[PDB]
Amino acid sequence: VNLDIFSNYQKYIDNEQEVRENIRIVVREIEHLSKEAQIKLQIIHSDLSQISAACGLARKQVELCAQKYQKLAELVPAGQYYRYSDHWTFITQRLIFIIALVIYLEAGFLVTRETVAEMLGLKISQSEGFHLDVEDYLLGILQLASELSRFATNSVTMGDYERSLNISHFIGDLNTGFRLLN
Amino acid sequence: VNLDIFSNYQKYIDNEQEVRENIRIVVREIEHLSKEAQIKLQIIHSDLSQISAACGLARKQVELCAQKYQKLAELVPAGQYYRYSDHWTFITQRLIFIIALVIYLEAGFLVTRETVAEMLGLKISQSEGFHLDVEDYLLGILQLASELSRFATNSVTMGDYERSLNISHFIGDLNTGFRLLN
Amino acid sequence: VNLDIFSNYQKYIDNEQEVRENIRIVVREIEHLSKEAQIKLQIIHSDLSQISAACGLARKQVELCAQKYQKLAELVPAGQYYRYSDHWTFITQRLIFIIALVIYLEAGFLVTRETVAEMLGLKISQSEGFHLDVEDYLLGILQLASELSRFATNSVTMGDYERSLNISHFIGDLNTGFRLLN
Amino acid sequence: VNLDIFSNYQKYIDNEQEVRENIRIVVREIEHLSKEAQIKLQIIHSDLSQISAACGLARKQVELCAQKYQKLAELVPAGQYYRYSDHWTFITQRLIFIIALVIYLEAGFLVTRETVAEMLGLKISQSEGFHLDVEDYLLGILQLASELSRFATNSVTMGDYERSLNISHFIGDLNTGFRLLN
Repeated sequence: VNLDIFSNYQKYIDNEQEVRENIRIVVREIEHLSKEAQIKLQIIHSDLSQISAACGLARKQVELCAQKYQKLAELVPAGQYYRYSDHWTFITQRLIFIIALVIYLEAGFLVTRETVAEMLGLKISQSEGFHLDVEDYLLGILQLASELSRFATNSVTMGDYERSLNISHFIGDLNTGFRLLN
Repeated sequence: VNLDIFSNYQKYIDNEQEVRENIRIVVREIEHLSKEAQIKLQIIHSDLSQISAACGLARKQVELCAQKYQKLAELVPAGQYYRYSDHWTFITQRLIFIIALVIYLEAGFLVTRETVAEMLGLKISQSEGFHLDVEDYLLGILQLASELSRFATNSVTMGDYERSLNISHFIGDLNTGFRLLN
Repeated sequence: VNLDIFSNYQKYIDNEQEVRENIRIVVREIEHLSKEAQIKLQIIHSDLSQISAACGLARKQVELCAQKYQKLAELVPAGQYYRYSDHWTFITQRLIFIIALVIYLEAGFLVTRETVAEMLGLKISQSEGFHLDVEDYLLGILQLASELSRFATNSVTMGDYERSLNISHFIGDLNTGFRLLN
Repeated sequence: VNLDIFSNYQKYIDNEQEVRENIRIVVREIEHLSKEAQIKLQIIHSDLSQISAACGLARKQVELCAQKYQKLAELVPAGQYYRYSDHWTFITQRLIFIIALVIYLEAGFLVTRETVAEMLGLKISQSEGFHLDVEDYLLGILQLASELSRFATNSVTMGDYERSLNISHFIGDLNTGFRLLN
């Protein structure tokens, strides 16, 4: 029954505290930066002309927090990504989403994971460094379908019927895409 | 410490297990008749010509479980509707949904709470008898707007571009309706 | 699609926000008077001589919020007790607990539901008026058995071996009481 | 919009399925084995003489599933413990608990993490192999306090007062132990 065995877990528990503390800080920047991209991209729902303006704005915020993922990547020790990966999972997914929509609005195709990683400045695999997880990518893409679902509908409201129709096609391919999996 | 205020609670906790249980049996059937109505309504996504036949069979279930909500209404005592409502909330919502989908397919307008009641054999207000809550109505409709979002897409996949565009107008208007609520 | 069944629901959803909100204000105070009663009852763990003084101050809060359950009872309409009970369940349970701890410290026997009512200014049964549910009583007691488990230990830490042994007899009997329930 | 990008995630999603599948199988053995240790150790609450019999029984089950953790440890790839660590976290914690109680019943002191690891045949650190996590250890020990809380009380019921008193002392040291942390 030694307090001695609780004594030297005073230093571990204390240091883990402070690791999780800094991870939480950098992660909360990226949240804030992201959020302002996400808010601007909202305008597509009401002013159609604004797309180019919002995509350039989004694009710039992404690059602003590709830098933060650099700082984050060095606070994560060794091979212990999935110990803390909880703290940046949601954020990463919203970003995948943002990029995917930006690239759809620009060129009308689905961004590959590789590119999302490249734009964010992260790796394609576990091995060579702080990476971008397939499940995250897939879940971000999944948000996309739901967002364009809304956009297909506001396009009819803003009487751009032809566009609304295309959106629908694309969402169709995402759904077939997903059923390949289930 | 008296082992008797405990003896006179096991006779209550027993009695309650029975009420709660009989409530469960009835719902489990409503649970079952609706799932079959909803499973048939599935087809509208793949073979547009089945709409009529599907709407027939849905409308037949709905009334076959307006009857079950009968037996259910005579198992809830006094004014304890809300003490057990947890047991049939989600079930009711899905029905509102089915009915609402059904009338939409048929006449292309949004059902009123007032009718979903009539069709089910429930009262509009608490007073009168077993009733249909305004909150459960709106989440029923919230669900429809999501299911229509899907159909509007699959409509593009089956090449009924004209129809897809209509569903969107409607979804469009439902959103205006919800916005007016916060 | 009618934007008016939506206009006549915002007047309901408003009215409900108000009921729900005023229910919240009253509880938040009961929430506050109890936490202070419970925060004082803390001392029994560290300085056994304070028991009397603590029990005094607890018994003073309890009655100071038998009054608040007054104002609360005139905000719940009709027989919608269970529609809102979610707002005061956890609060009530902690009170039952405090009172039950209080009478135990004083006379060393288990209070009956019947008294916790009287002390609070609630009725035994649904009929009569705003009431004290049998389930909330038992979880109140379940809590006491956990809090006594602690005290029984701290009693060993302050060297009142005789007392520690008594608390255990009591906890012992409460378990027999609960076992008789499943 | 390529199905081609969903096509080659057919093989990853498929392989991860099957990894998680086998991890889930070995993990479910250890659950079953554990459980029967946990069930036998229950007798301490009623027949005091049985301790030696239960501790030997527990001890044998532990060694039986130190072997399974061997099989599990090779199904976990590379440095990806914390990817799957969710599947065996609870199980590990119950085991720490079991060992800790077995060693308390035998010799009356608190098992160090090192020993629990040694008995289970796992490592003390991240680095040199499949390991036993400090937080798990700590949470298992935490179960212990709650279990002995019950045991302190049944000892009074079986009129072994002197023992009940010791238990309480020990629980006291666990609590002081924990507050060093909070």
